[PDB]
Amino acid sequence: LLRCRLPGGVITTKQWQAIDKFAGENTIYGSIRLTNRQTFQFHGILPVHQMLHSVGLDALNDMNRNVLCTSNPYESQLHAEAYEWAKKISEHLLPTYLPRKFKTTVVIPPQNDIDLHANDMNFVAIAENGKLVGFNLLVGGGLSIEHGNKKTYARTASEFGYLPLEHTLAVAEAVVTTQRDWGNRTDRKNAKTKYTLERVGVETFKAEVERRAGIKFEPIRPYEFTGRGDRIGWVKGIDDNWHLTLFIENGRILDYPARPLKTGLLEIAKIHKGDFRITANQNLIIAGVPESEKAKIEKIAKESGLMNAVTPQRENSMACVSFPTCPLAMAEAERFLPSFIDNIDNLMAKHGVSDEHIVMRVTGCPNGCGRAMLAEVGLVGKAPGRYNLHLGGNRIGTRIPRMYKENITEPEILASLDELIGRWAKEREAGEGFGDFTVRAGIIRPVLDPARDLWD
Ligand code: SRM
Ligand code: SF4
Ligand SMILES: [K+]
Repeated sequence: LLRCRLPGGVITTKQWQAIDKFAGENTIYGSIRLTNRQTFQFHGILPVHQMLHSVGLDALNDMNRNVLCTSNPYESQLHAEAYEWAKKISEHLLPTYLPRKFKTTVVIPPQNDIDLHANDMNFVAIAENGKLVGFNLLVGGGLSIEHGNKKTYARTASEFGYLPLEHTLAVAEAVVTTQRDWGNRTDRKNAKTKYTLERVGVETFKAEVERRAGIKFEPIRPYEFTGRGDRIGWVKGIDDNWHLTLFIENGRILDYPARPLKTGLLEIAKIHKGDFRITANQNLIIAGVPESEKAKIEKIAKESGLMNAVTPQRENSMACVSFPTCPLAMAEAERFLPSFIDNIDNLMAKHGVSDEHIVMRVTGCPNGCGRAMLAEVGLVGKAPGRYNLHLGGNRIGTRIPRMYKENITEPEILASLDELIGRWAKEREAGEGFGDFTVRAGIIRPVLDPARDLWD
């Protein structure tokens, strides 16, 4: 169980070659697993740190987790600055004992690929003339719950206000320390920032942060999100550069018969001029490809099976690791997803909505690593082959889905979705997402204030 610290998911080809060798020669599984926090994991290590240190990498007493940063912004020029900040915040937070783990992100609107609402502290980038001027601060998200425990809940992050770029580190430090001091001491299931906020009140927490940071928050600056998915395929970057995002099912990199994904990426790493970017959706970006090099890269990716076409549905689906390695797993997630989506693909076709997508996620237990508590349709593992079915989130990930059915099997889940997708296909307004539709049509009540109305 080794996971590397890699702010913003940026990894060089020199580092990639080193981790590729290790994975193949020194682990039981022989795979590289991309995580939804923009980093990677080895499974079944039979020296790991010596290998990491040799290529300038380190593995994380420390309660901090990998700092995320939007991987492929529409305004491509903004990535460099945003990434510099994610790296500075990461280094700033490097070892104070936090009550529970603390998660941070740097977001570039209109993309919410990093799923800000699942994190403790989020810096939403505000730019003026292609340059960052400051950040809107949102605090308090977290998705972990305990089955049947109405004292636990998934919570979205709350807006605090805007801060100029110069106050970033002082503000980051103030949020961390306030949480460290005010976090619950008796209980660990109630130590997370989301619980502290609900206990003391957002304004109380905000006031202490301003006091500690020595600033006063300005009113929030306008921002909107349009989606959370990756931009699969080729997109034009800045200058004569291009970015190729490869869809990797479950982020599982291994050589399969007829699809040598691992060898393919190694061959690309050997000729690639730039670096790679691991996304929050468990995919990989071959970044900074000069136009002249496009054909060489695509040839390898094509031959290796890395560019095999899948439906928009599959591109917007996700699952956590779960079995066989997770010791806390209740139901299959990663190993269940491929065939489950084969079934969903058929239902979408049956109803004439094959070009559409529903943000669908499977998490193996309520800890919520697969981020099902921010999905339009979320499945939460309860027992072998059984899940709680949640409905009602939205495409952008700003609403928690309420439990619709409890402890049901795949056939029961499919039967319910066949009916609902059928209704959505016929009764939806123009451009209306599935989650919003279930709420509008009265199929499920929305969750308007999680700490108080998540549980029926
Ligand atoms: C690999 C990954 C899932 C994936 O398929 O991508 C994952 C895998 C594990 N997570 Fe996580 N978590 C992953 C993202 C998250 C997320 C989502 C996110 O951060 O974007 C969450 C939900 C958001 C949240 O924290 O509220 C999440 C909430 C947890 C929790 C519940 C924490 C809590 O506040 O209660 C645990 C259990 C714990 O810490 O006690 C945990 C525990 C674990 C462990 C380490 C199990 C353990 O403690 O022994 C899992 C290892 C499985 C394995 O064999 O590899 N993981 N986990 C993600 C690794 C990210 C990373 O590089 O750090
Ligand atoms: S949600 Fe549960 S089963 Fe899935 S990786 Fe996290 S801890 Fe393991
Ligand atoms: K993926």
